Amino acid sequence: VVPVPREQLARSRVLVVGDVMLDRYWFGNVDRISPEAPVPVVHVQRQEERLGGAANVARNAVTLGGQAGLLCVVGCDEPGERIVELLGSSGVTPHLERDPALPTTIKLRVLARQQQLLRVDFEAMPTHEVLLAGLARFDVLLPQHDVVLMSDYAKGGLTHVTTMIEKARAAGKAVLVDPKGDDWARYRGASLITPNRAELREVVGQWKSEDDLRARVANLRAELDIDALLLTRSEEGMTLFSAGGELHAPALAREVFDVSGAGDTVIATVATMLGAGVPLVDAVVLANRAAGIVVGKLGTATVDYDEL
Amino acid sequence: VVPVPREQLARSRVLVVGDVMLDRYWFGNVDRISPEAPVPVVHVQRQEERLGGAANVARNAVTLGGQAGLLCVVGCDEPGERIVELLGSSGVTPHLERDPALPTTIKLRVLARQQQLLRVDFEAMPTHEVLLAGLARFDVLLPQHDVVLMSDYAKGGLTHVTTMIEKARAAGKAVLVDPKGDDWARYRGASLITPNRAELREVVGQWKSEDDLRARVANLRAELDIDALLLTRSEEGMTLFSAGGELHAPALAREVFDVSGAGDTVIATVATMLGAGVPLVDAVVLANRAAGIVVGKLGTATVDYDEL
Ligand SMILES: COc1cccc(OC)c1-c1cnnc(NCc2nc3cc(OCC(=O)O)ccc3s2)n1
Ligand SMILES: COc1cccc(OC)c1-c1cnnc(NCc2nc3cc(OCC(=O)O)ccc3s2)n1
Ligand SMILES: O=P(O)(O)OC[C@@H](O)[C@H]1O[C@@H](O)[C@@H](O)[C@@H](O)[C@@H]1O
Ligand SMILES: O=P(O)(O)OC[C@@H](O)[C@H]1O[C@@H](O)[C@@H](O)[C@@H](O)[C@@H]1O
Ligand SMILES: [Cl-]
Ligand SMILES: [Cl-]
Ligand SMILES: [K+]
Ligand SMILES: [K+]
Repeated sequence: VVPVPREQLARSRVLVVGDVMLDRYWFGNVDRISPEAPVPVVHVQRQEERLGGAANVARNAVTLGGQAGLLCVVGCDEPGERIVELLGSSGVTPHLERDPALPTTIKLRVLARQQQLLRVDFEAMPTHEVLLAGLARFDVLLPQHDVVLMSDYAKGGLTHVTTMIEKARAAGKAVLVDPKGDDWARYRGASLITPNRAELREVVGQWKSEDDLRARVANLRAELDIDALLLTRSEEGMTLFSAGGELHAPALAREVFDVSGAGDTVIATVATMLGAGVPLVDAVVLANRAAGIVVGKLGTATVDYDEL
Repeated sequence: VVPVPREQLARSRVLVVGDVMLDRYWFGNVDRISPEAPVPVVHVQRQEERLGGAANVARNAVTLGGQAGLLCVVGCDEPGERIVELLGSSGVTPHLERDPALPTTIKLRVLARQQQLLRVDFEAMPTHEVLLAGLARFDVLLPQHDVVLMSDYAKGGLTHVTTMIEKARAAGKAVLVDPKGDDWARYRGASLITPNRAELREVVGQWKSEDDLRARVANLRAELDIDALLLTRSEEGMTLFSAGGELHAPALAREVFDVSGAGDTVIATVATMLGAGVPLVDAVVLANRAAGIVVGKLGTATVDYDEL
């Protein structure tokens, strides 16, 4: 893949819509058992914060050189404020609905001696009113972006994904979907869906060969009006199933240290590349190179254009 | 014990000096295992906050009808701000040194299905400068209180306890010490020390009888210039060892649900009573009645005057 001039990537406009998250990590020591319960006491010494979910997708898009808008819902709380701050220092243009009744989604990991003891989650469902308000922002934002990205984590932020996909594909805007759950009918009309092996199994069942997989993916795309499917297979790399044929990029990384934000980085890379008007085939290749860097990296991460 | 007119309790001035804490409780559900580690994911649904440590001691003093000042150190953070707020709504007169480099001590319990999975602690040592600043406040506050209470949790807030005890006993002010650790020489000159069975063992060793205990306590008080010792014995009640004789109050509560703030409530009750100019013997009795209520109570709690 030849270089795409930074001036060209800079004109790539990606609208990220989905479930925003704040990844928080508490590192501490465990020297004793609680006096109230047969459980450890963690004396926390340091904290670590990363943008998660759609936010990480969006920030991955800007580090490559592209532009990213973020349409999502947050609460009126400190994690929500932290996300705003982190979005600001990461060049992501925010478009945030605020639900005071909603807790900002935050994934808190607790660690000691370099292992997790627990994960603590705060999350809920945005109100009916708030979601319809975001849908209005979508109509306004849609003409201002070359490509739309749907980052789904089943947190409620994509309840109106179907209508959003229709509006965008009518506008000639390419639509990418990072899926969650098995009910995929909601994703119909998408230009590209990006599941991993586990996610695809719940929809179509276990394949018995590459042919069996190739056939199931083919059925899945016709019955769901989806143009292409990018299957991420970890150790087996990733395989694109488009109408113009297939493409397989073997896993370039040998050592894998942490797999958070892997999927985020992949779909973000393709989107930014597609927004820059580059071929889906090259977009898929670069997405896999990016995925191989992000894996050999602790916590949710990002890649620059040169690293590719 | 005959009632002490509320007008008399209202004139009881207690200076609480020590380690302030914020008890925080996260209640949630556990439906799955983390994708990163063989550990639970807690989806937290509700939070609970109580004043802890010296703060709980101080708030126990005001609910009985007495007055309480709180001399302590907090950080410049949200738990520190919460303590200020909770102190305000609980009538405790604050005297707080602020160390921005210090994390406010907060004890965070995580629960699901009504059991603890982990306790997360944030705490550190106040700076040399800050502690000496508090010592100055002590000299100013000392003439304004009838009795001083030292609530020790080995968090650094009582590094200058020895000098404080000297200053107070010179001023004719009664001094009470809720101990922590085994190095008790620092507590010398105190009017009353209030350990439980476990705390006393590390200092003097296991007794073989009441006589063996009576003898060890006697030695401990002469070698340490301490007037009286209040030993809290859980199921065995509590026994006062003063120079004017002994007093034993059997445990009045049969069901024990949570033991947090038990020790806090006991020493706080005695102090407020002593501040109101009531006999140590009656003070000890009422402290045990209060302890029997506070045990049949979830989390750190308080008692009113009538409940006694
Ligand atoms: C997530 O990636 C890995 C995961 C495990 C082992 C691996 O190689 C030994 C990889 C790996 C290493 N180097 N490159 C690649 N690229 C192909 C990809 N496979 C996946 C699989 C993904 O799903 C993660 C999940 O299961 O949630 C997400 C992104 C990619 S990207 N994968
Ligand atoms: C903490 O109190 C109990 C603890 C366990 C069983 C109990 O009775 C069956 C009691 C209990 C019940 N009713 N009254 C009393 N009063 C005597 C006291 N014993 C202790 C013991 C304490 O130490 C707690 C600790 O070990 O940290 C603190 C306060 C008191 S007050 N104690
Ligand atoms: O477990 P659920 O709630 O489905 O997802 C949240 C986490 O598992 C992580 O997901 C990863 O992909 C990342 O996006 C990361 O930011 C996030 O914390
Ligand atoms: O365990 P360490 O750090 O020594 O004490 C903190 C806790 O154990 C609890 O102590 C109890 O008495 C109470 O004062 C309560 O507020 C506090 O959280
Ligand atoms: Cl970040
Ligand atoms: Cl409180
Ligand atoms: K990573
Ligand atoms: K209690």
